Amino acid sequence: GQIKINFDASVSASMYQSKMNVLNTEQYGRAMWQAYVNDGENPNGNALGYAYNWGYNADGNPVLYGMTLSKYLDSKNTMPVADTDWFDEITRTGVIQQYNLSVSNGSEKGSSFFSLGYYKNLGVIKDTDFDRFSARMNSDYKLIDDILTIGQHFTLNRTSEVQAPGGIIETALDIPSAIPVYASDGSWGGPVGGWPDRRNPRAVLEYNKDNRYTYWRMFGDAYVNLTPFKGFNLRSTFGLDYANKQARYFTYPYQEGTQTNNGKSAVEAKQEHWTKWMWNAIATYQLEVGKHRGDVMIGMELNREDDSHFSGYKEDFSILTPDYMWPDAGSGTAQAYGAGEGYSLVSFFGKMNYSYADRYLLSLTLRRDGSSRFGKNHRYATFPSVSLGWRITQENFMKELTWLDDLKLRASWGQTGNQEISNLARYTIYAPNYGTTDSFGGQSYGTAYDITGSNGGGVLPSGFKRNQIGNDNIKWETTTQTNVGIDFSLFKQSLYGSLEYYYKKATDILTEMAGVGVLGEGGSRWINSGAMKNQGFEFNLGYRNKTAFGLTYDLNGNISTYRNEILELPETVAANGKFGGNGVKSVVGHTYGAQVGYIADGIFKSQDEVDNHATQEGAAVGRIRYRDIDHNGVIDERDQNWIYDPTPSFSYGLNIYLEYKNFDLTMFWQGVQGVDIISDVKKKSDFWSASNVGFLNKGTRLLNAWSPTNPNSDIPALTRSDTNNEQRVSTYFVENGSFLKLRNIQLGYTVPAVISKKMRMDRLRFYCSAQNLLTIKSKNFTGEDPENPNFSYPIPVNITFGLNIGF
Amino acid sequence: GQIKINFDASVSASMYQSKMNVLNTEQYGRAMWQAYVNDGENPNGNALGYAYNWGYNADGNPVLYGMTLSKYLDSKNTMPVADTDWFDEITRTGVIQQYNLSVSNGSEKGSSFFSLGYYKNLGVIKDTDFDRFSARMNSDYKLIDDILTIGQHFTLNRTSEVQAPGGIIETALDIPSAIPVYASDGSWGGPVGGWPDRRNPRAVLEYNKDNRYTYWRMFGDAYVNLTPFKGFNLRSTFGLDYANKQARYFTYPYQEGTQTNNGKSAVEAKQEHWTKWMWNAIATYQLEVGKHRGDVMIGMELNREDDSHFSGYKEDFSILTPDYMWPDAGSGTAQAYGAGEGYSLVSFFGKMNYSYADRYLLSLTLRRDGSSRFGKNHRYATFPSVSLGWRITQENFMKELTWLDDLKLRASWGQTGNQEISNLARYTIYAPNYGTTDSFGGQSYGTAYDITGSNGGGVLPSGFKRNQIGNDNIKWETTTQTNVGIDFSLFKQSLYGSLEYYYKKATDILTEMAGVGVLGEGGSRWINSGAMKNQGFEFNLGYRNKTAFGLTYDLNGNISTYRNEILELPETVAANGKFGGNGVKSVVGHTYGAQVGYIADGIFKSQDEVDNHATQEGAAVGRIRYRDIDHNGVIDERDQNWIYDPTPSFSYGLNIYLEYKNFDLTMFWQGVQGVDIISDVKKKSDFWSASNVGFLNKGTRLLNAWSPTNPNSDIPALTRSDTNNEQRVSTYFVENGSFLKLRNIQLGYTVPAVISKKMRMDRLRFYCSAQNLLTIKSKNFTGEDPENPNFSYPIPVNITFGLNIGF
Ligand SMILES: [Mg+2]
Ligand SMILES: [Mg+2]
Repeated sequence: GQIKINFDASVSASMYQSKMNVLNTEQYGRAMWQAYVNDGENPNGNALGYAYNWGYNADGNPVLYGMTLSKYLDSKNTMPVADTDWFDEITRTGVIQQYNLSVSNGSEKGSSFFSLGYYKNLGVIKDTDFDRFSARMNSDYKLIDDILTIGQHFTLNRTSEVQAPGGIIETALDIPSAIPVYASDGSWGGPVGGWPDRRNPRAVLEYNKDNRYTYWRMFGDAYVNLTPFKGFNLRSTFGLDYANKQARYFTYPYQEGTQTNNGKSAVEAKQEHWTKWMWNAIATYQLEVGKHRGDVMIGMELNREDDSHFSGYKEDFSILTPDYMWPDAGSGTAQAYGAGEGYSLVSFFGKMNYSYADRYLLSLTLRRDGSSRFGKNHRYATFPSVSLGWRITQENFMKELTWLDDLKLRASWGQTGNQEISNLARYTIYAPNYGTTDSFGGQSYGTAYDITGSNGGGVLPSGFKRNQIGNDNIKWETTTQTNVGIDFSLFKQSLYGSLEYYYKKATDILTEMAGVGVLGEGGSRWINSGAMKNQGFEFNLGYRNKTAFGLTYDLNGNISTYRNEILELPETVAANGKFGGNGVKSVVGHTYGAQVGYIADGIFKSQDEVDNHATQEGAAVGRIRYRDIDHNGVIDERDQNWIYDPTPSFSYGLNIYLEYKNFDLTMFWQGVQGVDIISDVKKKSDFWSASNVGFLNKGTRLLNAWSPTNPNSDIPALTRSDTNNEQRVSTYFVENGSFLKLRNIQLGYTVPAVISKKMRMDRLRFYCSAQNLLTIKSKNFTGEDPENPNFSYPIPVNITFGLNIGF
Repeated sequence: GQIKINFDASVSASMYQSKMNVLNTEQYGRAMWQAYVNDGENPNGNALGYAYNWGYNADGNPVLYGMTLSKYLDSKNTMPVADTDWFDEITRTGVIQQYNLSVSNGSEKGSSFFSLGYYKNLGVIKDTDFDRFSARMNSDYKLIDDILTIGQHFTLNRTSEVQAPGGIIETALDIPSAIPVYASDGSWGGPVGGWPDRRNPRAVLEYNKDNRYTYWRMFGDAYVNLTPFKGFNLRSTFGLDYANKQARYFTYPYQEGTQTNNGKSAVEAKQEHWTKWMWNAIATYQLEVGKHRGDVMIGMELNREDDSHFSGYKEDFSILTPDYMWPDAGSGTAQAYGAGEGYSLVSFFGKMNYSYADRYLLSLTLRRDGSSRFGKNHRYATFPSVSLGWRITQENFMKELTWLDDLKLRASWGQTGNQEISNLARYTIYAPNYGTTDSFGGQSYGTAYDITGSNGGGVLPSGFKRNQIGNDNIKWETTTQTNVGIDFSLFKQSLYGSLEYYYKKATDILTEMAGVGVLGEGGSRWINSGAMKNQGFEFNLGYRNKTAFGLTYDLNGNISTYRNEILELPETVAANGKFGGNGVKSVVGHTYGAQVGYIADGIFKSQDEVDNHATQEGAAVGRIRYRDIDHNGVIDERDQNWIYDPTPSFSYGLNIYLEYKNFDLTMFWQGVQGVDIISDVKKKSDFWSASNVGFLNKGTRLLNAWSPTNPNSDIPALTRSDTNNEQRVSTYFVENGSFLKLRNIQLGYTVPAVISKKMRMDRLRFYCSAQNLLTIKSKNFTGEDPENPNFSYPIPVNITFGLNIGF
């Protein structure tokens, strides 16, 4: 019988703390010089306009005395030489702001709830942004007071956003610092001459800045609940989730140095729809007879989702503005795209709960799930569970232990299914694919051909191509799971804890698996392939207690270990290497994702060390010496072994909570100890040449590369050629990825009601919080963030200020 | 403090009662014969396969003895001769079904409402249908009990429909009965040879049957209401109306006799969006001092609507099914379409109500409206009103008249604005229009041209074309309105009535007005053009009374008259004829839509009657004699006068309501007396040749056309040529369109609560209703429905059965 009102608001800041340091224009000039003289080549013959003052020292070893650079990169003086920091140029402080206002009404014969919210992100990446209006409104109505009840939930979201382009950050670390942001006039800068065929990342963002989608989503449900006698309940629910995304993606002409669009201009008007509806019926019966308590429940749930998308594309526009650029206004050619897919799910289920004397618990569970992603012959799968419970401390013989409030012992066994696969997983798919979609450097795989020799100017004849081969025998991936647990609490709920042991084993694992080469186009197949096992230990422990000095602490920890192992694999998949082993060793009996590769044994420091080692092709002074695993006297494809295991030795987490003088302080720490990580980062930071495209910007670790002048370094000598195949899977790319970081720290003041209800307001609280602030890494880790070792940039820190006023 | 529940359900039937009777295969054969011999032509030389046995009578006049027809229409025997009734073939009984379930909850501190509804129409036209799911959910919350209130309304509709093709019915009355529905095998029938180039209407529906749109609409509003002291109120409202329509329109190959697609196949995936948001603030203050009562109110309202549509079109599909036919799967050419438009409205307003002694009322009103459809120089317009009231019977001197409960006298004066015009009304619009949209028989008006002589096979150069000429001086259409009223009630509310008099005059009327020919492409202009006046009389009268014999009657009538007149018109518009006068006389001083034309003076019955009449070109025996209005001795373009006025002499309406033994009977009658109507219907019913396309099916009135054998008939002699220009605007097409019809009759039983609350249900009512059942027309009207004289088909009757159970 109340009416309650909450209002929450906050503003957040997001700032990139660090990044992979990449070479500046002089360091880039120094590095290329070193890679030149390391190869006995005239460094003054470079294609990039650097002029080097150098010579030989007293021991006859290249030393760089000085270097000059043109004012402009090109003879025509349209592009000036720069020292651009591209990462700082395309990033900025993100700012987030949220406001939520809620109201609820409690009444004898019903209830109703209402929320309005707003959320605006100006992303850390320039020319991006995001906003979400939201409204939720729910209610219930007690007819036939307490035997027939009707209700509803509903929410409604409008979202609009300009997403960044994929890989925008990495391409900013890739483009050299000599290229300026702006040309000699005010146009967008770019590469001239031999500089990399990579466009201006800032200019790419500006050209992206108008590509904004508008996303509308509603989802709710309506239900009736019939209670015909004391313990019985019939409930039916109908659900609906309809969203639609709309956007225009604008293509504008560009011509920035050698980069060019010709004069292309186009617009694509994209539309997407997703409608998902759900229905269930459920019958539950509870009953209590002195000691015995029992609950039964049966149900059913039909699910459907229908998807569809489609677009219109058209080229050539007189006026390069969003106002002008609609398909009606284009004068060049047009393409029309679009398709749809869908899936349906039937679900039958039941449960049975029983408890003798709040001392012995037992629960049973049974579920048939059916899914249109399989043929009739595997459409349904049935999954049971048994869960068992013994509350020791309730037992009579446990009377004597007063320092033990609870000691529960649970043991479970259950199966669940995996079904997340393509909606066409089971089909051999032939698509017409005439060749109307963009694609890079070729690779249309179009079926249209000028069979007459016309040279075009019309509809070509065309046909069909294969996208995948079907599977008449594709079935559910089944996971059988077993865990036994011991949770407890001692003293007077001051020392709570739990010790669990789980053993999950997956069977008939589902993967889209590619095909063999000679089978050719569209050989990919959706298959059930082998079995995995994952068993481990979890052990959470807590300590909560006040100090009677004004302080409450509540310290909650968690440490876990797990080991993982593949058990069976079709012979073809094991040599393929999908699950690990890199195509040289089968990963059966090893952990999922473990890798075989060469072992990097340092750097040859003398020619004698080259001759004194098994013969290997690129072996030379300054190169990486790779180990002769089998001792045959040559380094070839067999000189590989297991060199990477993703299994951490353990993973932990500790949560500190303090209340004192109405202040409150919270810290969330999470750690991972003794874990291999594997990365390509080092191919950009440690090599001038470990890359298919030349003259890209590289990391700053290069300037400590190996040299006669610099003889005791892990980093191989700079070179313009990867003759030694140092891009080979090797321990050079495996690093100690152990870490410990503060996910969140947060301090808040709760305003005492003596002063807050001043304002006819119950609660009023201010909080300040910070995410991803601190990280402690291994010394021999050389990346940015060990938890995400593939990235050359970290997660940005967030500072937030907020209030939770509450009437 | 309640909880209330209504449930309404009904099923309706819709059946076309009558239609313009069109010729059957023999009547069509008879008619063409008559038109042949009437022209002294060998009727056996027709191009349609009829063979006629005929000759001359005793007086030497053609008489048809018999006629035969092939078994098949074509020499190759693929199309059999038929007597198809096409109207019966493409129509059926429509059935409608609605179900609505509502629940509301009233509580001290708030309220909430919830409705679910369903509506399914299988239309009277085959291969059409329509359905609407709907959910409404509203609620309010009394914070700061009765000074600060928060609320919300929201509704949500999903609609899906296959619309009929435009003019499907008329084309079924147009295609001759000799063409069969099915070919000799099971394919779709069509015309062969000389038969009209019109496709099979049934086959058109089947090809349309999969073109289904899916329409989602939500609209609601959220408001806060602040009442700071006793009479004051601040209210703000935010509103939102977002709908989106989605569809695929399928083009399938056809080849039915001479009708052909070649082998065309295509799909168009169309998308539309309409988002409309609204915001207002309003401040109201009420105050009462003994006799004086006064109310003031000020406010503001911003409005915006943004629209956008776009599609993708693609030709050529291997599999002619909706499952297959998405743009991705097409192999032919593609087109991309789409655009957007929008408008915004600002609105400032105020009102002032005052009443002395519930004897004298006065209200004032002021509103500035601004609209982005005008330039800054006419953006806003200001509108006032004065309304005045005197309650006579409350006056002291009116004490003596007991047979007079009320006698109110009201008098008003106010202005409102018209603003419904194109969003680009004020612009000179150049569109690129390359020529990518379908168009009939040419008329692309594309700007693309093969300027090089290539003959195509590429993007052509192209340009811009004009759609309309702008108007720097376009302004609001203003309507000044004045009405004085006298409403009353006598005895003891048994004889209620009202007598009103209104005088609305519009100024600066807005029309898209075309341009002169020599100005050419895109000469259409949005202009303010002249003034109109519309003044009339309304007089409603009622009589309600029970009988004390178990019967209540409540009889409510209405009779109205109006006369309309144009006052000023730019000289160019008056000779144009947009508002009337057919380009021969100015309609100034006449009613809107009145027409000048020739006067049809019967039918020449002898050559002497032809010579004895002013010389007119097509004059011959059996033709229409047209009057020599000016007596110059020739019939030419001056022999015209005013021959049509749409003003009815009056229009009435009577409503009967009866309650008796819990039954209830309702009849709604509406009439229009003494009114001209004007129609083209007669060109299909009365002429073999009053049409640009030959050999179409015609009405059955032809078989009473004029002939020597049939000399006393209004209908001119059948002929293959309209030499006499009987398609000229003439009194032949003007008819007495007076009518009286029963809009609705309805009978219902209300179940007495003695038996209904049996079921814990308050009210339970059954009703049966019928729409458009009866119509009484003028004898000298020859169409189907005088109220809609352009159509050759009536409005179908609806029988409905329904219940209104109410807990
Ligand atoms: Mg070896
Ligand atoms: Mg004349």
